[PDB]
Amino acid sequence: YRYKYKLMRQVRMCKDLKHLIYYRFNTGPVGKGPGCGFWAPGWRVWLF
RNA sequence: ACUCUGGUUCCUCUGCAUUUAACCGUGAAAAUCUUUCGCCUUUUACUAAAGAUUUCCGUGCAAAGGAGCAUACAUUGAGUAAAUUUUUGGAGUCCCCUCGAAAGAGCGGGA
Ligand SMILES: [Mg+2]
Repeated sequence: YRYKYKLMRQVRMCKDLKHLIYYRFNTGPVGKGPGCGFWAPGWRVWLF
């Protein structure tokens, strides 16, 4: 971000996808904490 | 009877994918310029909207050439195989009057 502050656009978007993914992932007995490994949405952002 | 060609899979070149309601992309970046908002003692890197252009990751089809695999001649464009009322298994023949040298023609007449 130091060398390209517009990259805050993608930083925000991966923060937004994490909330999207986690709150559907962490449902029922699956609690808070590590293990949410659905890496594909976040990966795509950085390829674009 | 004519000329027309082996299937598949892959590589690469060339051309085209504008009458967009909308869509070569059921996905989604970056830049430049112009303008308008917000940061700010400046510039860069920025905010977030508009308009105009670019680059980049990709897409489709046609056509040509080549490279691998196992193997088949047909088949495309041009063009093949019924004696019972309505058609293709005979209601057909023959003979007088008329106009005209000539040969036909009248819902002509007769067997
Ligand atoms: Mg100065």
